[PDB]
Amino acid sequence: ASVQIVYKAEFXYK
Amino acid sequence: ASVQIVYKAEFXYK
Repeated sequence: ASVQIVYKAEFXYK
Repeated sequence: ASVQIVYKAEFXYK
């Protein structure tokens, strides 16, 4: 598990 | 359709 960051615009650990 | 970029570490239009 680790930090996840997404860009979709939308822009955010699992 | 939108550009999608993910960072989780590794880093990639739908």
